[PDB]
Amino acid sequence: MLEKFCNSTFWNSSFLDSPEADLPLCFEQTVLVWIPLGYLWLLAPWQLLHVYKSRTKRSSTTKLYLAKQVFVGFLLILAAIELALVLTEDSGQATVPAVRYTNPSLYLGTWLLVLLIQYSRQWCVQKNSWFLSLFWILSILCGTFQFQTLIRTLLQGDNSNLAYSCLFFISYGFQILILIFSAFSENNESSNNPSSIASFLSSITYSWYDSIILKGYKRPLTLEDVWEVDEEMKTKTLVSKFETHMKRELQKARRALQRRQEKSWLMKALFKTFYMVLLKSFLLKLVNDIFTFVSPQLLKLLISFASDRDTYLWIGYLCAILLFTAALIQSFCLQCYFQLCFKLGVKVRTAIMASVYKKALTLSNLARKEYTVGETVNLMSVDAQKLMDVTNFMHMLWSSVLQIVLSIFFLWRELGPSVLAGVGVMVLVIPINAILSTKSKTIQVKNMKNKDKRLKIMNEILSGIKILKYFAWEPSFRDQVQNLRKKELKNLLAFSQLQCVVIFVFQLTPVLVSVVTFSVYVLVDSNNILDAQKAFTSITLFNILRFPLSMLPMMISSMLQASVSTERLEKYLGGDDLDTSAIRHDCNFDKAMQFSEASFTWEHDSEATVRDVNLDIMAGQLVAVIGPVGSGKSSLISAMLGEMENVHGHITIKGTTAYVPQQSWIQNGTIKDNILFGTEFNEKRYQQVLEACALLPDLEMLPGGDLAEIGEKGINLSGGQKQRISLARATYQNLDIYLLDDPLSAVDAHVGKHIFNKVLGPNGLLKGKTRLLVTHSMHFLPQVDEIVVLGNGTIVEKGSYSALLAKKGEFAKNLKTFLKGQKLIKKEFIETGKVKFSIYLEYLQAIGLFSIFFIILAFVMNSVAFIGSNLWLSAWTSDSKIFNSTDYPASQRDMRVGVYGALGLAQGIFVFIAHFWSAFGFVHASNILHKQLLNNILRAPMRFFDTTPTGRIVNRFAGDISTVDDTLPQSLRSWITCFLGIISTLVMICMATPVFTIIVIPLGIIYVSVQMFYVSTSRQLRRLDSVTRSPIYSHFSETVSGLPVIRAFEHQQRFLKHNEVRIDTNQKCVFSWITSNRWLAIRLELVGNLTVFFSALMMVIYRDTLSGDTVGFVLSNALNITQTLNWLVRMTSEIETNIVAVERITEYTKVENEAPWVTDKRPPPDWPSKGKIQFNNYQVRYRPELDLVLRGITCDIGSMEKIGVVGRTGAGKSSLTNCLFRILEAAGGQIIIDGVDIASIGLHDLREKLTIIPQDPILFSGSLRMNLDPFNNYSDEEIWKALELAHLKSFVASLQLGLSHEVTEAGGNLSIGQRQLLCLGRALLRKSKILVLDEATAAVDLETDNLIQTTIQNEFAHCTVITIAHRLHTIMDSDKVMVLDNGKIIECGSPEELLQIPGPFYFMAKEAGI
Ligand SMILES: Nc1ncnc2c1ncn2[C@@H]1O[C@H](COP(=O)(O)OP(=O)(O)OP(=O)(O)O)[C@@H](O)[C@H]1O
Ligand SMILES: Nc1ncnc2c1ncn2[C@@H]1O[C@H](COP(=O)(O)OP(=O)(O)O)[C@@H](O)[C@H]1O
Ligand SMILES: [Mg+2]
Repeated sequence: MLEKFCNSTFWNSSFLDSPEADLPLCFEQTVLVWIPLGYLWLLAPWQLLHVYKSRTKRSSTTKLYLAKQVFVGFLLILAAIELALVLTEDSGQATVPAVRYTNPSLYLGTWLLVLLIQYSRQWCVQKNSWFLSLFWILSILCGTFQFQTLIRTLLQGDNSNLAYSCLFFISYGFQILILIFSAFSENNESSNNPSSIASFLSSITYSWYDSIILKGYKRPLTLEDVWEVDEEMKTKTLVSKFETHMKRELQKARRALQRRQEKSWLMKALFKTFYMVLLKSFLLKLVNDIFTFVSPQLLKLLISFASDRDTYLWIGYLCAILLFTAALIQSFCLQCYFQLCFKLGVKVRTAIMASVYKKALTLSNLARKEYTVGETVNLMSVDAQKLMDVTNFMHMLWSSVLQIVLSIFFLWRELGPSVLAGVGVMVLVIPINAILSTKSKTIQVKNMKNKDKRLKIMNEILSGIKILKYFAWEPSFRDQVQNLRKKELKNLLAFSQLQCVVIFVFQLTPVLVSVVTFSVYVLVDSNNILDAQKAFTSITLFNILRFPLSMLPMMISSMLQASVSTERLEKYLGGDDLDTSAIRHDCNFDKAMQFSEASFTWEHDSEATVRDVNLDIMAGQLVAVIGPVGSGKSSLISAMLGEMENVHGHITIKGTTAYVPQQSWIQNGTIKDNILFGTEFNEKRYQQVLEACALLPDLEMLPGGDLAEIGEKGINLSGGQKQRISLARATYQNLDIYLLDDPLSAVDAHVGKHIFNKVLGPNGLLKGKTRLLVTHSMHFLPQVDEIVVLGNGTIVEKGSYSALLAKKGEFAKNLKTFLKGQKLIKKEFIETGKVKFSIYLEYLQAIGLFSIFFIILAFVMNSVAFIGSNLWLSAWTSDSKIFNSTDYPASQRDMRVGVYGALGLAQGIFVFIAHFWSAFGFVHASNILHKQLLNNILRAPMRFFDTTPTGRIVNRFAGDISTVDDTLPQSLRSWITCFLGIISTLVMICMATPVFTIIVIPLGIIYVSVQMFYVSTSRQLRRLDSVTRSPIYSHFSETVSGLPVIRAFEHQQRFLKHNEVRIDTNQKCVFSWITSNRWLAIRLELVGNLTVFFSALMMVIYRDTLSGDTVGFVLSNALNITQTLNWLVRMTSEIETNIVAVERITEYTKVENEAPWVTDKRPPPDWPSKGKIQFNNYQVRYRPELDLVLRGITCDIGSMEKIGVVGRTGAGKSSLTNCLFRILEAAGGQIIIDGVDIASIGLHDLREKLTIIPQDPILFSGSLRMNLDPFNNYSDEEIWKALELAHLKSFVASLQLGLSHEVTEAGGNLSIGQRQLLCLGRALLRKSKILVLDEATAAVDLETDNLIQTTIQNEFAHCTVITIAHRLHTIMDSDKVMVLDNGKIIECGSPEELLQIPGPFYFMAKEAGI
């Protein structure tokens, strides 16, 4: 076409048929100089404009940058002179073909652009992008063909082409130099991470990750030695991006449901929000797949060259290079694809793991009755994680099937219509695989549903634990948690067995089709025999389809888990949120709040707890609502906050709100943080609140004073202390409306007077702010501006103090009845060196040592079958040479195929059995870990719980113990299979050759060397993964713990930031993991392809003698052992990582323990008979690193002596009771009860004969029956008697589903008043001779307090009672009274005597008001 262009031809095929074959010279300067050149022009404007569109800040002129420009500049002048040389020496009479014109001119106009693109590239963040960098490689490789041909003409004989030839070398020569300066070097001061700053050629070999790995080897990594993830995927960006799509999809589904009602969206949302990252991988999968069939063909071209002799070295060496470059690009394309999916995996496990938290804030109370802090954790940890694993294998759906057909395509060359039956079995898998899937999903959904029921009934155990220690309920809860565990393993095992059948069928399809296809070929059309060449020629790679079908069986397994996990996220994120419509949050209102005939019900179909409410409060007032227990006080406050759901009414409020919940909620951290609540610190106001609210005395004894770390849910403080913090927090915030729901019940009388006048009084801090109040004590009624007596959700009366008492009624009689050591939580201790081998042995011991032997036996006894199969082919391929077409019989040689078929099945069964003992072996093993950890974490001393947040423990039961169930058991199977793959392959070679197997020796070291170099960097990026995951659950529980407080101050936006930051601290340590895994594949596969290429060259250089099948035997095996070793160094680093999970689970199995529950010494059956209690200078210390909280207490209590104790807040009143139950060890002294030592006997020989009513009411989810008797050892008839005494029958009777009611977490259903009475109900059942009362009247009215008091002094006449109290009203009745301060008992005697003598009790008496 262009022969005239150069006075030559395109390509004379005669040239390429010679041994010393050369590409045509004109050909090169026509297309080989166009292909790279068309690259720039055809694409440069896009890149050139692309960067300028996103113009960034100016660029610092780097030292290296000029080197790039000047060298390219040389290419401009270099190409320039030759153009002049064309016209300077060949312009007159010299025939000048167009090539002499275009060759420099096009380059001259091209290199000029290179300057600009290389210049404009400065302003971009990435200094050496893919575009320019690929040009050099695409040019140098293409330009290489020119280099060689110039040598040939030049070397064989000098010519006149030095004018252009010599110059060309320099032009090409710099290109090599430019690449090194350009494609590799990277440097800049920005972004605090190489991830975004690395030359393209160095960003596909992950050379920029060398820094982390080298750090790991020299020392253990740390949370500060990993770079924060790039802004492309930062939780803030993801949530904002994902949400806008989720909202639209949710609406469409929401409007969709309207159609069905009057008579399935999540997976859509995720796809619609990740267009590119899915599409980009897809187009990057086909390229990988294409190169999957380039390599095998190249091997065939090599064998043909090897077997043949007349072939030229030209086709020989050239094939070897392509065997390297073709595979080399495959590694870059593949790994560049995996790291493009896992990113999508860790990028969808943050949208879900963040959206789940967000929805937790806005879920209506109705929905939260279903989910819990426990269930949502499972949704956050396991379900989200299972939704990240699918992305790894998400693309096998169509990639595999495409490979199958393409593999079939090659095989249909040999076979015609016979293969129709062959595909018949391959399609007979589809319905078999379908039925199992259906029977596999229904068994999966049961597992998750039963996994939640475990955490829910166990998260509550951790939250309320002191109860479990007080009453010996560990056996009961220890006996029903496993009962839920068994209900799961019975299901996980079944789901594991089904994974054996699916695995079995796929490992049997390839061999089954082989047998059937041959039979049909003989059945119908036997006119041709194929000369037995079907043995290996048609089956040389017929089994290549195994790898496709070897990754699938576990792939489908993952998709069922994802298909089920994503079904729950839908149910969660779809939960209806609370409605603020009924609460008209106006801004300009004459009054403060308007109740316009409102009526609110807790749940949809129920009687409203607020009925016909109609009330108005002026812009400044002090309203003090009052009434009987369970009358709607707290609900009315919650109604305004929007928690309740309105029916037939509306509410209006002007301004903001402040809330003080009845059940005080305290965050974790310093006191300052709790009071500040995130607002700017102001010293001036801070001192006012601390002084105004009686906190200074409380700050004295706390170790660190102000900065004294407070324990989750306020373990340190107790009652009065907690309430002061809650009250101060609202006062400091300085809002408009204050809603105080019983804020000062816990505190004593003297403090309460101080609190009211200074803080809430008419001249207090809240002088002008409106302030609703809910008081159970009639003390402050005279000072109230208005009162609202409400009973059963109705305003029975409403008037000022004087106005109400004027009318004779309940209120009139209501009054008449009245008249450094500061740090607790410590950082997780992460093992540094390496997983001690004792951990592996422990896990292996859990598995049956009988089973492991058989499991290994089956696999090794499997591989032998695999060895025989291939060995059979070798003994079968030789048949053709000895026999002939006519001499080969059929009746006697059908055994050859028969053996292969039967032998093929033997391998299929043999692996199936191995996978089966695995299920029993592993499931049982996972059972003995949980049964040990749970049986030990229920015996740790209270000390362990106080310091360790609930986040740590709950994590080891969802995040980790799940790994031992799903991931670790699977990996331990792959490793065994790979290892026996190595042994099988080595035996094959060993038989073939005596001592040439020694090739393994160098290769083994090269692989073992790198593996040992990399494990110590992936292991330390897995402990960090599970060590920075604990705070997520810790914080999440803290949020849901007290929700109403947050929504009262509208501080939601700040809380999002925390969880939005904690996740970013956990992504940083998991994204850096997957990259740390890709870096292994590249810098390992490169060693693989290099080994094959080195063998390939070695083969050709000795082609003269070495020849025959040996070339195929060595290349095929050299390309096989290098595969498994690659597939065995990754797996052996996968068990070495995942086994970290077992290390953490084993960590808590070895924590300290309390004294044995039951010891050899058994107290006499009727040990507690009288009630003697003797204290002998007892000393107590909460933690070893603290001073004696109780200092040398000595006292005695007579039999049946009604005894009470009084003292200042935090004077050991509560601690003294915690000593009887041996919750703390005897630091000094001793105690004897009924003449029996307490430290001598076991804990459960004691705590079953003592009763205590903790100040805090803790309840467990489920029916009231369990919360009153979890042992289930008590009849129902006696329960009613027990409840009746506690004056709780009336409320229970009203509940239609009374006895078998349902109780949410921590008794959310029941008011704090009812919880205390119910918690007192437990005490009635035991009827033990000893009964401790701990502020049981804090959350009860006076009349009800008398009623319960009446029983305790009437129906309990044969049991010593130690009543700890703050109010004195219920202490004069006690026979004796004790006064203790600073852990020192002061007074002891009857109330009358202490009053006669002036002293500490006397002033307490006078100040008490009596
Ligand atoms: N979160 C809840 N879910 C369902 N029912 C609830 C809830 N909170 C309270 N109730 C029901 O409302 C009634 C209690 O009313 P409310 O919670 O307003 O009492 P309260 O002011 O806390 O009482 P008290 O003064 O006795 O402490 C009882 O029927 C209780 O079962
Ligand atoms: N979880 C805890 N860990 C360590 N010390 C505690 C804890 N709880 C309370 N204390 C100590 O108890 C003392 C006050 O006694 P306390 O238990 O508050 O009696 P009461 O609760 O009846 O007021 C404080 O000095 C405090 O240091
Ligand atoms: Mg209440």
